[PDB]
Amino acid sequence: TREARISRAKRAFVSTPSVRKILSYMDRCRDLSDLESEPTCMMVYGASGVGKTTVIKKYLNQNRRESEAGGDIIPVLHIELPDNAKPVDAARELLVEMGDPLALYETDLARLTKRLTELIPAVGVKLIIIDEFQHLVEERSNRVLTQVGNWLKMILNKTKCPIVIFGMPYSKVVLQANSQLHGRFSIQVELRPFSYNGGRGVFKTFLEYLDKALPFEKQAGLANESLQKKLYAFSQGNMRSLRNLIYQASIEAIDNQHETITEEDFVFASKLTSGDKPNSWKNPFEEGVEVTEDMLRPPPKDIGWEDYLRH
Amino acid sequence: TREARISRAKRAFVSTPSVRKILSYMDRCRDLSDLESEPTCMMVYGASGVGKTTVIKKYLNQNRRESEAGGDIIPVLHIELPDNAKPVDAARELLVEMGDPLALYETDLARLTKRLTELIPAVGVKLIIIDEFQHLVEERSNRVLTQVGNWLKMILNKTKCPIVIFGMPYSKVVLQANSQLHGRFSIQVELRPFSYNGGRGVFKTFLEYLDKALPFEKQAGLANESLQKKLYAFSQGNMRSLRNLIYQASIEAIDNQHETITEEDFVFASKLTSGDKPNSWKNPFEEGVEVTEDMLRPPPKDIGWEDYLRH
Amino acid sequence: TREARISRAKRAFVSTPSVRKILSYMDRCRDLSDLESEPTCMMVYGASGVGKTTVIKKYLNQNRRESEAGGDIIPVLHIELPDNAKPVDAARELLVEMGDPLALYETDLARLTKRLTELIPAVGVKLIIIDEFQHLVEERSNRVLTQVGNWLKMILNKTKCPIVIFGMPYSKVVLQANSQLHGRFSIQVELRPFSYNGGRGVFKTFLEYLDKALPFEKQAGLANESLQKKLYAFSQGNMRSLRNLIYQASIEAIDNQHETITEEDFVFASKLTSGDKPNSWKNPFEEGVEVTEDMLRPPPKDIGWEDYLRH
Ligand SMILES: Nc1ncnc2c1ncn2[C@@H]1O[C@H](COP(=O)(O)OP(=O)(O)OP(=O)(O)O)[C@@H](O)[C@H]1O
Ligand SMILES: Nc1ncnc2c1ncn2[C@@H]1O[C@H](COP(=O)(O)OP(=O)(O)OP(=O)(O)O)[C@@H](O)[C@H]1O
Ligand SMILES: Nc1ncnc2c1ncn2[C@@H]1O[C@H](COP(=O)(O)OP(=O)(O)OP(=O)(O)O)[C@@H](O)[C@H]1O
Repeated sequence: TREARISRAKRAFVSTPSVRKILSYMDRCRDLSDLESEPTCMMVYGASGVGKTTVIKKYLNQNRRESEAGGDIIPVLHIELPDNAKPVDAARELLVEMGDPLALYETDLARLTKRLTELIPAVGVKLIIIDEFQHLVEERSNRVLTQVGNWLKMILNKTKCPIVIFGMPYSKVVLQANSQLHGRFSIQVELRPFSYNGGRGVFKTFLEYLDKALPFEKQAGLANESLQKKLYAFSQGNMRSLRNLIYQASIEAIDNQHETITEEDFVFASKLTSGDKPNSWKNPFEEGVEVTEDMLRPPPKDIGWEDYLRH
Repeated sequence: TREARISRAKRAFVSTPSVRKILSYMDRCRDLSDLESEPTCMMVYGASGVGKTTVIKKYLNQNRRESEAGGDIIPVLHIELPDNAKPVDAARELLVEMGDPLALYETDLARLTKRLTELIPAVGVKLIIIDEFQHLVEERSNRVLTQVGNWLKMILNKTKCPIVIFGMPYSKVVLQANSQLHGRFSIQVELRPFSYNGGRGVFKTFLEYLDKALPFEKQAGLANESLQKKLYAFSQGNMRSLRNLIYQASIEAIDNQHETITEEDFVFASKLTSGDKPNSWKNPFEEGVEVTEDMLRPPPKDIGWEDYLRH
Repeated sequence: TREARISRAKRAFVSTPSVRKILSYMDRCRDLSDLESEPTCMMVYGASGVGKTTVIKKYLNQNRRESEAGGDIIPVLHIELPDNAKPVDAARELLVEMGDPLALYETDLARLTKRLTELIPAVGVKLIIIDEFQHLVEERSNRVLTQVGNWLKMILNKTKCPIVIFGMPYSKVVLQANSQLHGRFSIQVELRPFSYNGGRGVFKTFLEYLDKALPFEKQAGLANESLQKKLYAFSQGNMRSLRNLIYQASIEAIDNQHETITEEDFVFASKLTSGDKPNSWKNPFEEGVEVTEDMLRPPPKDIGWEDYLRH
């Protein structure tokens, strides 16, 4: 099999214009603020499993590498607020990820804020990439905790730094509660999945570049009107499901060695990674079942609101 | 880009007569009280994102600079109460802000008040500026806590000093609860946003002075009946949204160098900072869409009551 | 402006026959009790911003000054109970006010009582004054806590001294609950605001004495049939509102120096102190409108019951 081929098969990153826009907006949002006046700020929406973490890692790799290699600078962070997050727990994390491992033994929203606001300029933070806000909305109850959003408002008033605050599109409610919290985070973005299935667009070139990035030296197997339609039929929007199917196909192709990912391992790959899909969803690969046009309607505008619309 | 141009592009402060009145009333309220008799006291209302913090910063810059440069005096303060504020938390913040970091570890509304009342005359405080009262009114429940109000009453009764107590216009309910605290703070002010859109008033001269403050040497582009109506069409009252559009528009003129902020960067800058706006609100810049007179009505009298009228 | 003029302008205290009655009754209440038999006791009702604290401070200044100048005697005490008062917290305040810093760190209704009872005769307390009974009644619920009143009964039974217990009139409800506490506090008083507005009464002589106390050398400007009714229209009962208007007027007179407080600064003074007044109230000074006799009806019998009658 060889570790490098499977490694490169898993790490086959190509950039959709949405990702390029987000990377440009991040680079902008970083370059704009001079760590003196009130920062510009930003919020990304996206959905459940599109590539938010991957975009953050891609940004971290190009940005933080050379600065971190020099010494203890770490210009950019990676935060992930816990389940039913409180300002203590957020600030505890903000400290934990930022160099110093101390201030987690016995601190209760007193001196941790002061030392965090004192050390942020000293260490040299130029941006904060917060990843998680799905937790601030409660699971059963329709209530949303504001304490964290207010604490973010206060630390943003105290120390000046751009904040990116990634979170599912139902997390908008978190901002809608507190007036100027909605007001402050003005610049806003959708990282929504692929809409059109027909081809000769973003999906076709994405699969073409992906097939160029795949480990097999016998050219692209995908980018054909017959095959592309079934891949969209399998994975509607979620790039996770698509990349999983491609990965499962690739490892099935290198196993009992083949030249390309031909129409024989896709049926197994599809049957394998069809656990997360609903009962209503149908597998296009399972048998001789012709893909239907009505099934390939674009993903709803309420794509990441399902968890919120449960209650 | 050059940091100085972008710094001066961000920091382009001009004073509307409302701000001048607040600065005059602040100067008055400080000059009146002689730290012996009962103080005159003051409350500023305003709304969510008009210029409350900026008015306080402008006052702090002109007042506190020369005094603070001398030594440990700090004649004026800046306080910001936490979410669901309690007298312990407000007093802890009052002490934490006042130089000395002690009385932070273990104090339970016992000796912190006595030492605060003892040290306030010693350091030489001439006025206090409390910023935030939105927290005292609960999010879900209609209840408003008066513990902080009675502590403010008690500390005002014990030690004599002017207090400015900023807070969004639904914060009035905090005063309306406690009969004395309503009667104590007699001097009252609106820092409400701009009303008229047509021109030849406060908005036109504000934009004209802002254009004179902008970094471009090729004169003013704004303050024209053709253009300035769309700026009011974009941002009804909130100066935040206007200044954000101006900043992004300016940034987009420095990037791929231009002479002035002409009608080409405004469209993308408008599309950029159209996240905080409601779904009902329409973008005038997006396409060839002529602004409608009915949309340019003045902002409602209940401008900062929405959060209260939710519940 | 000068500190002496503004100091004397603020500190312009003249005595109302009601104040003289309270002063006489308090002097009597002190003189009668010999710290051996059961004390005579007293309760003063008043209302919000009439002059209870000023009467207490006047009494403190005339009585305690000579005794305090001699040494550690402090014959008379000042207490102002915390919000949602408990016997431990009242006793803590009663101790920390009277010299001793200790009995503050760790005391839970155990030894503070005995040491208070032991050292009250030693230091030589001839009378006690509690400022507020609003805290015993809850904000939301109509329920009243008896613990503080029962502790007052208990400590009155143990250490026998006069207790004056000032508090806004619906505080009567606190005594209406506990019959024995009601029985003890027999001597009772209204410190009610000014009722008559016609002229040639307590209001005219009060204003004349105030004008004699004002800093301007060239005789009284007020106490005229033209101005008295307008001053009464502005401030119905509340002496706070009246004295605030007089103060603000006096400042607007000494600023851009005039000969006297003319009826050109009263419009600004009235406009400035127009925050705490309800929407139903109409400002007489604002425009050139003749004041209506119907609006100058005397204030109601339940003047300081509104906040209690809300629920
Ligand atoms: N341009 C791209 N080319 C190829 N694969 C991509 C690209 N962008 C994202 N992916 C893949 O899509 C998947 C995104 O998963 P990821 O965990 O980043 O999603 P997420 O929305 O952040 O979810 P999570 O809640 O797990 O953080 C990964 O398998 C990643 O490799
Ligand atoms: N006279 C002025 N000229 C130009 N810009 C101004 C002027 N006054 C205020 N601004 C700008 O308007 C904005 C005011 O934001 P500020 O933080 O004061 O709002 P706020 O009402 O205190 O809200 P919050 O504290 O909830 O964030 C800033 O961008 C500030 O630079
Ligand atoms: N005889 C008097 N002549 C002139 N001014 C007076 C007189 N008595 C009281 N005042 C003034 O009336 C005001 C009374 O304020 P004070 O703090 O005593 O109010 P209060 O009724 O005790 O209310 P609270 O304790 O709830 O604040 C002060 O401005 C005081 O100077």
